[PDB]
Formats: sequence, C-alpha cells, structure tokens
Amino acid sequence: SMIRDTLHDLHRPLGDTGLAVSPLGLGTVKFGRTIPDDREAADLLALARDLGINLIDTAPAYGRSEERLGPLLRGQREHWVIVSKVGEEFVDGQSVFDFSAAHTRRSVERSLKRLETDRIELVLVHSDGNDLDILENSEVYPTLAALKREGLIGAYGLSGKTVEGGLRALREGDCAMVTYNLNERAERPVIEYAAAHAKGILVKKALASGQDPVRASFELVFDQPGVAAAIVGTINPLHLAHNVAMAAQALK
Amino acid sequence: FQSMIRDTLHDLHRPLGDTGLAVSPLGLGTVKFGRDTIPDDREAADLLALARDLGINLIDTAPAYGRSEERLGPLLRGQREHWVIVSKVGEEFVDGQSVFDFSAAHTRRSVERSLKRLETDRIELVLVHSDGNDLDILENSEVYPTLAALKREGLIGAYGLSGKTVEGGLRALREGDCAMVTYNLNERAERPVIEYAAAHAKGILVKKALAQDPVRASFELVFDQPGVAAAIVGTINPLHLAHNVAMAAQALK
Repeated sequence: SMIRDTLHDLHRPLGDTGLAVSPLGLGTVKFGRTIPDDREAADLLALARDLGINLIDTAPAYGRSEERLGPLLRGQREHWVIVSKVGEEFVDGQSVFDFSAAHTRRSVERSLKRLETDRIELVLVHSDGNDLDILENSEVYPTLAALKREGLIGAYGLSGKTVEGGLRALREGDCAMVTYNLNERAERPVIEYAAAHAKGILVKKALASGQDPVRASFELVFDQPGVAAAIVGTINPLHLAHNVAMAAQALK
Repeated sequence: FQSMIRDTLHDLHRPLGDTGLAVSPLGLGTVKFGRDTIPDDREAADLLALARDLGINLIDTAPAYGRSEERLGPLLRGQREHWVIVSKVGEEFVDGQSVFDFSAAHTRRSVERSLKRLETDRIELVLVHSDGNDLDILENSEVYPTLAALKREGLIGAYGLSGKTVEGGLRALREGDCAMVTYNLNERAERPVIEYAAAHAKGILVKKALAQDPVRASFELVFDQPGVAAAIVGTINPLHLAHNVAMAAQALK
C-alpha cells in the first residue's frame, strides 16, 4: 500500500456515450508486441483495478494483445470499458491497411471472439494518417455505425493523426483519439471542438521525448477540459502506480 | 502484485573510505521524523521497513533534527544491527533558532545523549555539525580531538565533518574519516573535496543531492564521481523512496 492516491473518485464521462472512465487507461501494445508473463499481466490488471482504472485499450495490430486479453479478463469483463480498433492488420514485417466493410465486420467479430465477449464499448478506426480520405471514401465508418445499431459495439470513432480527420470523425462518430503531449499540440482544435459539443476525446502518447516529467505531461493534458482520459502503456507496476498518483494530483 | 520493487541496492554496497563500514549508495535522511507533516509512528516504521527491503542500511540523524534521535531508538529496537547510523554534534536548536557549541564538554554530553536516545552502545559515524565556519571550528575548537578520543574509547566507530566549505572538507579528511558535502546539479563547488577523498581512500557522503527524470539526472551526476560512497536523501513518501532506489541502481548500472 505504497499507493494512497487512486483514481476511484475521479471517473469522468466519455462524451455523451454514457460510459464513465478513469482519467487513465491501460495501454496494451506490450502485451502482444520484453513481454509480460501471464502472471505479470494478471497482476498489472489487478493493480490497475485497485488503482481505480476501468479503461483498457487494445487493437488487432498490437500482436496478440486481443487474443491474450480474453482469458485474462475472464471473471472481471464487466468492470472494464474496452477500446479496440479496426483497419490496421500487421502481416509479415509490416502494417497492412484495409478499410472495407467486409474486413471491418470480420475484424470486430474476431475481436469479440478473442475477448470472449458479446460487445466492445468503443471501436476506433485505425488510421494510416490519411484520416479524411478514409472517413469520406471508404466503407469503414458506416459499417461501424451499423455494428453500433446491431449492439456489437457501444460507440465508434477515429484513432487519427490529422486535425481535419478528428473533426470529421466527431460529426457523426462518438469519439476521437488524438495525440497530445508537451511536444505535439497540433490536434488541440479537435479537443476544443469536442468540449464544445459533448464529444469523446482520448489522448494517446501523453508522455514523450522532450518538476516530474509525467506530471508535466498530465498537467498539460488535463488542462484541456475536453479530455476524458489518457491512455498510457506500461508494464512496470511502479510506473503505473506513479502515473496514477500524478494524474490524481494534476486533477486536484 | 507488490513486487513492484524489482530494483534494489543489495548488491551495490560500498566501503565508506577506510572506516571498514559498508554502506548502501543511498542513505535514509531523517530530518522529517523530528521536525515541523511529521510521520506517525506507524508511517515511520513502514518507511524503515521499506528502506531495509530496498537494500538500504544507512541512516542519518542529528540532535538538531528536533526529535529524530529520540524517536529512532525505539523505532530501531530489534533491528539496530542492520543499520549504519550517522549522527552529529555541535548544533542544538534551542527555541526559534540554532545554537552552536563545539566545546569538548558539550561534544561528550551530546554523544552520550545520542547513544542513550538511540538505545545503543555506539554510533558508526559522528560528524561535526558546522555553522559554515568549518576551518575555524576544526583548528580552534575542542570538538575534533574530542571525537578522536570518543573513537578510541569505542563510543563511535568513525568521525568527520558535515561542512559547507572546501577548505573545511579537505582538513576534516587530514585526520578524520569522512566528509559530508553538498553536491548537486546546481552546486559543484565542493567537488575538490570529493576528488581528494577518492585519491586517499576517504569517506564521502553527499547531502542535498536533489535540487530525463530529475532524480536520475541528480544521481548520474553524483555517482559519476568515484569518491562518493553514498548520498543521503530525506523522504517520507514510500513511493519516492522506491523510485529513488530504482534510479540509484540504474545510474550505477
């Protein structure tokens, strides 16, 4: 219990989705692609939970993250708001992208199966950078809309890289995951827009290259009232506990 | 899940000059046990317990640190043997302010009181608690020969200076065993004292080390000097303690 500061009383709505999330979410890239032992992974989830985190982020592109998480979340699935993605696939050395309706449908079914559940709270488009083109000219977004209607997903959105893309994702979608940190502020307009219209924002890569550095990052991020949560990947339980502490303090 | 305490200092112990004492490269400062948000007997016991499990065996105190000494005796009951204790003589703090007395009478009185407060038959290291006028105190007061005598008598294991000046640190090392010095990213003036000690197998403790993780940057500076045996860091935050240990371990690869 060198862990007095937790996030239990700091949960926040993710726009108008009706979902309530901790201001930190556990990133999960490293579960699939030094990888944690099943044991190490279970302890990390257990610790996240006791620190008041209920948000977890994954993706088909993150190696076997999805595959491993299903079993790991058995018995506790209900606690967790799961975020996953569609469109980036990772075959051989490299990233393969497919934003067709067929593949969107195939990926989300496979994600439900891998995660041993009947629904995922949020599914975001896994952009290659060309956000606006994908949103306007591919089938992915209307397919996600359909999957939302059918109950397979609770909400949908974009994990984008451009401001033009983040704004458009929010016109009909529910949430934009954006990059925002001490070194990159270009996507700030997307956050400010979301705040004006009760829309979801998740920040990815809140901590980056270059008076605690994590606190400085979180003080920047949570100074923007649009942000619901920051997704931080970590396999170091001491870093997790520290990150939680700094988030709690930044939100006084 | 509470094996979030992977990096420890157990295999990183180092000699404190030629005293024969072996110390962890971090020592637990103890001002906050005795002065001013002060830890609850419970909180204090858990901090010592945690330090120990992180491989720390060095603890620093002083009569001037309010009730630190007084509290530590009971707190260390049953584990005294694990700890290399550092304490001080000469600064007294009687009311609003510091009072200094470097006489032989007071030196002797303080050390006996320290042994009594700490419930022990000796102290590993006792340092002169300078007001800044290091060289004058060492040359023209009774404190240093008294400490030498107390060392002969077995009441202390080694002696030295908690100084502020380079001239004073150098002289403390001519006949004494150890110099505690300020060395951090912002203050480097006492570096000669460290370099001299390194040349002659003499003890160096760094105080106020903290002042791209900032603690790691500080420790990378401090342990880049081969003369340094340990840095004394004060903390009552167990998460900070654990982090500090991790950074030390890493800086010493």
